[PDB]
Amino acid sequence: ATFLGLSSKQEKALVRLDKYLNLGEIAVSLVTDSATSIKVEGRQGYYQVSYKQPHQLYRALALLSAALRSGQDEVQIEEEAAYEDLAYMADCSRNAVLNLSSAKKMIEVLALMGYSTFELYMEDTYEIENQPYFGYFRGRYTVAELQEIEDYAADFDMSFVPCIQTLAHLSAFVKWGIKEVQELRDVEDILLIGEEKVYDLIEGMFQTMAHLHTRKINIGMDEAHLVGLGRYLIKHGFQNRSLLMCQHLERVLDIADKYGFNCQMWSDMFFKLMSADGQYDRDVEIPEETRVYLDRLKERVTLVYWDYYQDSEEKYNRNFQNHHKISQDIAFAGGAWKWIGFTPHNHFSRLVAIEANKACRKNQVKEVIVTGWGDNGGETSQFSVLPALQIWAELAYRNDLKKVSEHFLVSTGLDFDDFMKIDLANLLPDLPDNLSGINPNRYVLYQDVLCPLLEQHIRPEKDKQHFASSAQQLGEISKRAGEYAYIFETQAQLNALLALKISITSGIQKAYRNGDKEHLSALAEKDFPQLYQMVEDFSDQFSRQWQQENKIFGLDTIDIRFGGLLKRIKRAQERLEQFISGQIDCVEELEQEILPFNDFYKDQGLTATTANQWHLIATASTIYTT
Amino acid sequence: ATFLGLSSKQEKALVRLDKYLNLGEIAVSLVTSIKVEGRQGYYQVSYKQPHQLYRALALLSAALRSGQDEVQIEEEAAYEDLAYMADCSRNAVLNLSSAKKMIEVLALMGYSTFELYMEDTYEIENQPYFGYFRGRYTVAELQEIEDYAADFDMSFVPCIQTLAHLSAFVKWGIKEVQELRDVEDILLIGEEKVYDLIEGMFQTMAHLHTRKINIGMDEAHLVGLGRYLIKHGFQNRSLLMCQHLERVLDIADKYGFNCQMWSDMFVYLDRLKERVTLVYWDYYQDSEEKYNRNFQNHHKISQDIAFAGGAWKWIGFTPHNHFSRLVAIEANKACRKNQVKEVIVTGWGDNGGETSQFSVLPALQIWAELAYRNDLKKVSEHFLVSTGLDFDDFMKIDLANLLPDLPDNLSGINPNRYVLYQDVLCPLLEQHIRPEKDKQHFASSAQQLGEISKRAGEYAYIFETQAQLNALLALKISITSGIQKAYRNGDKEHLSALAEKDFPQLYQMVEDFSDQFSRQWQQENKIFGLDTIDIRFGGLLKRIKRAQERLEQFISGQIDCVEELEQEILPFNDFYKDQGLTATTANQWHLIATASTIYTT
Repeated sequence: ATFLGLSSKQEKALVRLDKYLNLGEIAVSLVTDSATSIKVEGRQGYYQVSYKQPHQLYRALALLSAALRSGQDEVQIEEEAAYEDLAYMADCSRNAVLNLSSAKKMIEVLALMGYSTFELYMEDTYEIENQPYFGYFRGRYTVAELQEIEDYAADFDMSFVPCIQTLAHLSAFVKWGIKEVQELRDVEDILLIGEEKVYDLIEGMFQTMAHLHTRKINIGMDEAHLVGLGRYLIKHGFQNRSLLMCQHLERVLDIADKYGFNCQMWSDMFFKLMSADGQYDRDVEIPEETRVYLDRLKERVTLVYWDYYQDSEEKYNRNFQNHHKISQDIAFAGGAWKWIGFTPHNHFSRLVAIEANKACRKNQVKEVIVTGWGDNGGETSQFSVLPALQIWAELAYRNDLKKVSEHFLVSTGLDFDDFMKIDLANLLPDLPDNLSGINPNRYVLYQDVLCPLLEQHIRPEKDKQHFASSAQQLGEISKRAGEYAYIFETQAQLNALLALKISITSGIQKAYRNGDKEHLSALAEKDFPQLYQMVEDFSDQFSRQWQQENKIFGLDTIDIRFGGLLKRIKRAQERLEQFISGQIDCVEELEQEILPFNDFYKDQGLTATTANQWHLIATASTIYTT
Repeated sequence: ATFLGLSSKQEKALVRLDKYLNLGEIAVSLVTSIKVEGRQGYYQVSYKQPHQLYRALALLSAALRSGQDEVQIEEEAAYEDLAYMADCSRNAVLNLSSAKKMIEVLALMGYSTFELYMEDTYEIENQPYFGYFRGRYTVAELQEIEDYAADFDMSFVPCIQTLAHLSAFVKWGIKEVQELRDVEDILLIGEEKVYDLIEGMFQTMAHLHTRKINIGMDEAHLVGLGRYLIKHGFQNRSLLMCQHLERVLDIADKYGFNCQMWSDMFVYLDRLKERVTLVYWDYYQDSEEKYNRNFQNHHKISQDIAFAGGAWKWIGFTPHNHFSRLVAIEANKACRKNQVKEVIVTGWGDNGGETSQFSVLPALQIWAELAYRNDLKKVSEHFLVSTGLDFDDFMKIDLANLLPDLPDNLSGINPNRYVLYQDVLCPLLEQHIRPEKDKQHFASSAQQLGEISKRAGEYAYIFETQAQLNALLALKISITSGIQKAYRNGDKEHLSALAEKDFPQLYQMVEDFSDQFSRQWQQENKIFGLDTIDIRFGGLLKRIKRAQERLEQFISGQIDCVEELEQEILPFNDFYKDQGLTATTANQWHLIATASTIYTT
């Protein structure tokens, strides 16, 4: 293609995106018109493109590419985005730290989808002068690495916004038994409000980020549940904790002002500290003294309402109404579900996005942040939720999903419906589709064999057959997934592994109860070696995926988890062999009645459940406690 | 031997103890706490308390084995009750066979009382999640253990928890469990369903004969600050403790129990103190005067104060009888000076129960000698009766903690555990390891323990575990420190040699150690809880493999650097920085093994 009206900056960006766009022998004219977010119009080899915000050039060009690729000659496209800013936030604090090559790839894809902003969530995973323990052995980013990521986003006229922590969610830092670290603590994962050494630390954080061009930052402050109740209480006695939050907020904003920064924060603590049962989804009455303090501070910070779960527009609406009693400046954070094990939930992400979009439009939201959390070890691929990201982009620009396939093809090179099958290890038959967090991908994998804590939540025949069928389907998809084949290979192997693991685990329970030693012997001699090899092979494929996407640091926890499971499979074989041979008269583990693991979904009546903490899936014994 | 003046119960006990006592062709007649007097194959023995018959016979046995014919021994014991408490809540639940063996040994040393510490490890009617998959004791099992103690006229005292230290119960995501919670590991004071649970605890224990019990109540640091705070506002937490204690004491009275409690969380108190014995617990102080100051403070509020000392077996795989001796000598002085009636020697198992249940027999003999004689002059002679082997040999079980040049008065220094579990590529404890000095010590210790194991009879298995552990630590230091050095000087040839020769050897030694440990565990404990140690060992194995793979990719030119090895290694902690020490204390597996997140969300 040839172009009129490009800058040298835009030429350079187009060279990098040519591999996605492949525009052919056409002529494209960029015009100045800023009437709508995007316009594309033409026929017979001549097309005119215009954009409102500079970054919007790259979605406009993706739309042209997609129309032409679909076989259209006449093109007439006009879009008006509902949101001034649309961001993706990757988690870099849950053990997986995105490597530079992968950040750059993500940035390119986001540019084509239409996102204005790339964000990284960093609790302790950046360097601070004279803080050697902050990020120690975690793969913390150097200033030079943050600048390289920022600058690459800036080449596409995209913003960069660090998401850090200035109160809680600092467990990886506060664990160090060094007096200069321990003096910074209140309780659990929370820093000590009012301690000058804590404000020294926080100013260090801003000194690091001041080396960037960006002056927009998310300062955190979510989920500080016991704030004011630890060393704070021992030093100062019991205080008004809503006021305490405001005091700390104002200290942090004054530091931010010194370095020229404008701030956003997670909103949940205001609601939790002022509601009678301590919950977020609550209409709260605010004490006048707190009212007055907040009213002053809401001029100087943007509150972010985060919600990844509700299935209806009105449920979001109630929360926006609650928030608007405090401030007009409310941003929204939705969820691209990739924090429930090894397998994402793009389907569920789609369901809630449709409803959250409706609410955000009804409540005049200017900014939406799509979050990509990695809870409890970062086990899901960094690229697992591309479909959910295209979904939010389509909702933001068109208010519908009618073109999601057409456009996705340009962003990834593969079919949207194929890619959605990445979810299969969570899509059990008959599950009601409005229930969140149902993650058998993870808990079927990590549960023990001798003492299977999740067994009452498994339908042995029904679920096994689903996993086996899903393995088949993913094997064929990976053949046509191109640069993404590796992530589909990972899911194909996981599904095959889960099928065999159910077959063996459930077979043992049945055979032991019936006294069928012949069956137990068949399992021990043939099926156990097969399961063990399939686990080792899965560990190898997963390490492949991890090292493609992430820094090496953090892989160590997954090695511990997989190594433990392997040693437990060997134990199960050994115990059964001793029972079959008569060396022991019973297997006490197999004589225990298995109970429901939890009752979270008892009253929705279903068999599967949510279980998302490895150390609680893997054993009923103590493991981290004294 | 021939016995006169014994009850049928006592005759059955002598029959069971002949294998320890070996009294041979003599007559013993039952006529101060203990007296033995006779000569020429006839001896008279007497006791104050029935259980003291068994120590008296041990004293006679030792006198005879030393070559005496005429024997004249008198002892006056300083303490009315002397107890040993084994931990059954840290993953290792003592099995019935081992409980019986331990009771026999305790009887011969002079202990009046056997105790088991059970947070969630017993059954309660209609509480299916309480001890679920933990190896909880049935009522029948507890009755059998108590009964075996009663055969030697020893008491049984369960040590339970009625406030905190219930982490393994409260983790269950079930409405009927979660509604019992305040915060962290603490039950909700003031909740009727919590008092329903506590009454269930007493209904179980009332199936026993004993009516003495330790109700716990230690280390509830955030009590009143969780769900309690939301429901009630901010209250006087001293007063909350009193309120909870009164409810528990009322339940105990209904079933006829007398209570003890740990004293650490401490008009109201003054009426409650009449109804409960306070236990001052201290495992650490190196001078009599430090204990005395604490007794004095305790005497401000009550004169009914028991003392709990420590037999150090909660710092990994290897105990510290040497340190236990140093502190027992001083504690004994203070307990006598302060007129204490009851001493409990505690045998905790912090963070997984990795140390043998029989690891601290020397510490237990030491406390018995101090209680009966006020000195250690006969420790070896009496220990030989109790165990069949030499006291100085058994004390070498400590070796994986006795690094050269360590000051003897500093507690918890546990390189047995943290040299084992630290990573190879990312060795978090490396700055606390002296690579030649410590390595030589571990190698020498493995050889010493190999020889001792050959003459340890029925305890050989526990010395074999320690011999393998010490040998493993020597090699692991050689490789781990060798990798740091060779990566630094760019010596790929040396990295090749380690990868091809030393790494396979290290992996085999860990597998073999896991096998030996498992034999030990199954001899002593129920099967439940071994799973956590399989998880820890398996994780180490997988990290040894990763280290070999990463080095091989560097040696073969596949990767240009190994980022792990480029990180400056910092001190792990500063606990003993003021003492100028290189070694330290590190007693949490999950913090030793990785700098990554592993239990947090």
